[PDB]
Amino acid sequence: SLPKESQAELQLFQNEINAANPSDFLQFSANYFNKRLEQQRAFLKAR
Amino acid sequence: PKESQAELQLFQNEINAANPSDFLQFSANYFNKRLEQQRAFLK
Amino acid sequence: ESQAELQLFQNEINAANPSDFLQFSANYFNKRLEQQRAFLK
Amino acid sequence: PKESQAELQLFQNEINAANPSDFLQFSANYFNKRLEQQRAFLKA
Repeated sequence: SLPKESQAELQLFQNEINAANPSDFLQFSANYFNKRLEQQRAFLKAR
Repeated sequence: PKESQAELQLFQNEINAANPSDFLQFSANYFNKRLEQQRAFLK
Repeated sequence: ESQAELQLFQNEINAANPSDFLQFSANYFNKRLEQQRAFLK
Repeated sequence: PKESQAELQLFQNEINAANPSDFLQFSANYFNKRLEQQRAFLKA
C-alpha cells in the first residue's frame, strides 16, 4: 500500500535486479542504493 | 535465483513493515547492514 | 572542510580502535552522509 | 593495529591523490569498495 515515490523507487530497483541478475544480490543492491543517494546528494549540495 | 528471490522478499517485507519516510536512506542502510551481517560470518 | 572531516574521522578511529577498521570506517562515512542529507533536504 | 594503520595510510594516500570535490561521498565510496573487494576474497 506504499506511497507513490516508494513504489517508483522499488519498481526501478526491481527492474535493475531483473536486468542485471547479479551473482552477488546484496553487493549489487547496496551499490545501487548508495548510488541513488549519491545522485540526490549532488542536487542537495548544488548552489 | 532462489537466494536472490529470498533476499528481495526479505527487503520488500522490511519496506512494507516500516514504510520509510526516506525510502533511499532506509534501503541503503538495510543493504549495508545485510553486508555487515554476512561479513561477520565470512571473516 | 576536508581537513576537518578527515580530523573527525581520525579522532573516531583513535577513540573507538575498531577490531574491524573497514566496517567501522564504511559505517562512519555512510552515517556522515546520512546526517548531511537530512540537513541539506 | 598494523592492518588498521595500513588501511588508514591507504585512505589518506587516496585522499591526497584524488583531492575529491566531495570528501564524504568519496570516502564512503572508498570504504564501501574496500569492503566489496574483501567480500570477493572471503567468498572465494
